[PDB]
Amino acid sequence: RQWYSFLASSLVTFGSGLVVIIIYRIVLWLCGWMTEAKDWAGELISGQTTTGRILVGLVFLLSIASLIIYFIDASTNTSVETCLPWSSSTTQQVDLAFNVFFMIYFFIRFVAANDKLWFWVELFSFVDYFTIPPSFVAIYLDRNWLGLRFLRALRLMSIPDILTYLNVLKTSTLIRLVQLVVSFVSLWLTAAGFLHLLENSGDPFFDFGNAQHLTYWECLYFLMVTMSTVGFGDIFATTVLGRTFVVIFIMIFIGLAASFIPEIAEILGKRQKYGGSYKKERGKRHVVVCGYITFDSVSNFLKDFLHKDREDVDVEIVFLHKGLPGLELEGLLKRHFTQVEYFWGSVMDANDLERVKIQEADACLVLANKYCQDPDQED
Amino acid sequence: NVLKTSTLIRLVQLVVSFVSLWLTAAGFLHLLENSGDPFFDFGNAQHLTYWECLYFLMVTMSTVGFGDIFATTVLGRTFVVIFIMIFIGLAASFIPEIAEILGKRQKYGGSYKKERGKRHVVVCGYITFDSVSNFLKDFLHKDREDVDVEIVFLHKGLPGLELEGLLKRHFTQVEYFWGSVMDANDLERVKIQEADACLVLANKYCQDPDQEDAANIMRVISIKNYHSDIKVIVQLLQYHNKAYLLNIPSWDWKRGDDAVCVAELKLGFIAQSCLAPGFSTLMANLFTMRSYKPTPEMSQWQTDYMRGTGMEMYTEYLSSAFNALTFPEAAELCFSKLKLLLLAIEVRESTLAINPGPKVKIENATQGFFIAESAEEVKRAFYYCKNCHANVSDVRQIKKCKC
Ligand SMILES: [Ca+2]
Repeated sequence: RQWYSFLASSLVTFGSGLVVIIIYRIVLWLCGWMTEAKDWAGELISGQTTTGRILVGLVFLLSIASLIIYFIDASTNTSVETCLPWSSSTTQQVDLAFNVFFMIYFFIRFVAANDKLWFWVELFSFVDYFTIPPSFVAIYLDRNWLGLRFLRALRLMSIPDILTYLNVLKTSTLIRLVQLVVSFVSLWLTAAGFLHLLENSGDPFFDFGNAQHLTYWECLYFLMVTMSTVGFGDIFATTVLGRTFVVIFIMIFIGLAASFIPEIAEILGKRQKYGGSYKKERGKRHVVVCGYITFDSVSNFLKDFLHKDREDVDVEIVFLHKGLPGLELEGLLKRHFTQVEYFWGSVMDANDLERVKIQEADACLVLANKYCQDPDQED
Repeated sequence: NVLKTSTLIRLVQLVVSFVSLWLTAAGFLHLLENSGDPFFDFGNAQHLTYWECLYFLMVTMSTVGFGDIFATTVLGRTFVVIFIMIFIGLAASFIPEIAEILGKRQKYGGSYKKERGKRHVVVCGYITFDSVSNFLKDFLHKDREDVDVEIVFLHKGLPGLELEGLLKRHFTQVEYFWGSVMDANDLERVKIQEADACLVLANKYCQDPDQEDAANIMRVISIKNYHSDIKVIVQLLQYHNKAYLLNIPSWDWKRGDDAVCVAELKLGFIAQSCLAPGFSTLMANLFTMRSYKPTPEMSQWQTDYMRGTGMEMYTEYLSSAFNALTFPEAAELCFSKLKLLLLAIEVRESTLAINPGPKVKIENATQGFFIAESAEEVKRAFYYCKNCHANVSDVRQIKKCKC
């Protein structure tokens, strides 16, 4: 019966503030509470100042704390709605303590985003519009509803902002990945919450009689087997709204087959295989070999350098080259791995010269591409 | 003729030819299952809704195939087998190609909004993470005066991830817009008439310096063509091209326009170093903002050098206490009491005098040129109230006196 009281509280919050913004714009169009506040809120929400930095990291951490309470709510009980006396459960109190802090942070933003129609419609404002009012209805009404509280899982997309404002993610590929991962974990968790709501509520067209009691975890599973286009149908949608949402969701997540899983596999595969350093034993000598390194040049070199007719000296050979070895060269290096090493790098870089311990090296050999396009450039 | 753009007609053609065919096939499958098969006197039949057929066709087009709904007439089935062979073929174009077209939009469209109190400068030409970071690091440096100028980038390309990160870190006083100073609409987007100055940066590592100069001369032409009175500061990679600019009918050196020529300056500095070895490293350090940062793990000579690199050139009005001093005793007074080195003065028409002799005396509101660790240091030469207040040796004490 009573559920619409929660959702209506969200809608009147959105609508009343929107109408206030419109009549304010219209009154101006007929016709420190100054730009200092806009700038002050700006830096805060941007981590210029240390206090801004603390506040923004703490908004991010409390967003996770509220999301975890939604997982505890979705894991426990059975129904999407129950008439719990408001004071009784500790989890419901401490979620309200996070909820008021998000409401405070909102206004702050409002100030930085300068009391504007476009701001009042930005995604994270809706996340709040739909979370803050229902938790306040739950103070007045001795009842609990899971009621779109999953939307907090969108605020987890602050991670790339937090890690770039605090500036720990240095590399372009690392920011990209983390942006891909977090924008995939959000949306996946978010859609599982929305499907869980639609199936467990049942359809309004059928007086909520047509309903299906999924857990949130079964919705996560169901969305992964449909995102991957496997589709076992052991779990499947049965409300008409649910179904719909699945039809819409498929059209979105076939579109998100551009980037995501293939592009993260690309970036995560582009790492450097032959990083790291040589370790010099006291007894062994070594020589560093660089310049033109290839399977034919290395095999012609090794075949003479380690030949059986040569004296029984125990020199290790350390290759240093600015590229990944080919399969046949990795095979050759594997066959000689007892006295041969290869490292990615260049003798043009003093860090790579330290990696190969060039000071302790007995000699350094520079090989040439005898079949180059211009002998003078190779020299 | 409402759909102007080639990409818009293409998309709308893709969308509508996907909504048709999908709706159409749902109707045909709905007919075949709900009629039943004619081979079996219509006894073999399955009562789907049209909406269940739409759903069933979407989960088979996407190749998900739950099989919660599935075809059971032999005609239905057939039609599903044919339909799969069609809609695997329509995986060429459709969903990936509409996602491409819908993704090709412009991220950094739109316009700057000018507040009355704030100044801004427009920056264009060679814009990249390294050039922008080298520019921002000096332009917003802590040792610089507490001016509140906003920086508006205008460039004909999408910023790289590291540049979007840099722009995000400075978003309180930095903006970026897609466009070119060759287009009068983009000059309006950035409100160039209200801009305090425009800076044109150069690709110093280009394939041909003369083509990079030709491109920058155009820009300067295009900016001045839009509004004459904009102060334009332009980077040139060859002196032989500077002339061209001098002819543009509105380059007015007296107004502020300037052309930093990296050739003229480079070779110049090096020349001075022939007459006084080392100078070029004196001056180059003097014209870049840098705070001193002592550390462990650094030699005595490096700490002395580093302290020196901390100093930069600044300019400030001399206080009333300097009135009628000769320049040499004013400079002595700055070094001894203020802990500032005074090189030169603006002499009132306007001219600049370097180390002028005893013949020259400080007039009221004379602007001096100083070497100091920061703008906060040089303000002592403005607040200094003579023997009325300033008689205590911790220079830090100097602050704005009562009269
Ligand atoms: Ca300094």
